[PDB]
Amino acid sequence: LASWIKENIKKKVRETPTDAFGDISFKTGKYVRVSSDTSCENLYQLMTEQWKLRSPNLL
Repeated sequence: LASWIKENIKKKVRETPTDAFGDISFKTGKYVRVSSDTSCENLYQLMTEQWKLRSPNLL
């Protein structure tokens, strides 16, 4: 699961792979370290796959 995140997401001036973060609590909340240079549809696939949210009605 999160190995896909560690593959796709990247640490970034040398594009290295990321750290593949998880969830927190201090209920709960999730968190992912991405870089500023990530692809758009890659970001959509990550968001709607791993987090897996429904279609929102308004932003």
